[PDB]
Amino acid sequence: EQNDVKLAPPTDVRSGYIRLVKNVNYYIDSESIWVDNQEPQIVHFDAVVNLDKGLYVYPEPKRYARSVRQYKILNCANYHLTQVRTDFYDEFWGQGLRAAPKKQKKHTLSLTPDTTLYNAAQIICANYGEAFSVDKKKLAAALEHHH
Ligand SMILES: [Cl-]
Repeated sequence: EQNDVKLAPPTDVRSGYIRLVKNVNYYIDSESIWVDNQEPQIVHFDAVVNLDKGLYVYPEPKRYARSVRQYKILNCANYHLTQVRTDFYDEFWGQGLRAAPKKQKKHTLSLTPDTTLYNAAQIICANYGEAFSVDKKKLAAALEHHH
């Protein structure tokens, strides 16, 4: 029975992180974006959640996470998004000491016009489609201008 810690997730955005959804502390880590030259159209990236409350997910019963890092793979051909791994971090922005549930299950899904990340994914793939590389500066401005 741990007490419930309320956090002050920073409203200031750390450089390199791009807000994915309007007024939500959910970001794409721009340094994570990668596409293999043998599998074009498949974008690998990490999404990062800054928490409002601490998550007690460490061996040490009193330590809590402040953020979540989710490794994902977006297929711009079919708009299938695969969730590969979820890790918990004790600092904001998916940094610091990590804790993870052991041996995790990958899970794919199809982004429909009524899906959450459909808007973001559409912006990511459109940006990627112009050069078969992501322009991080254009992506930030695209996601910012949409919001
Ligand atoms: Cl910064």
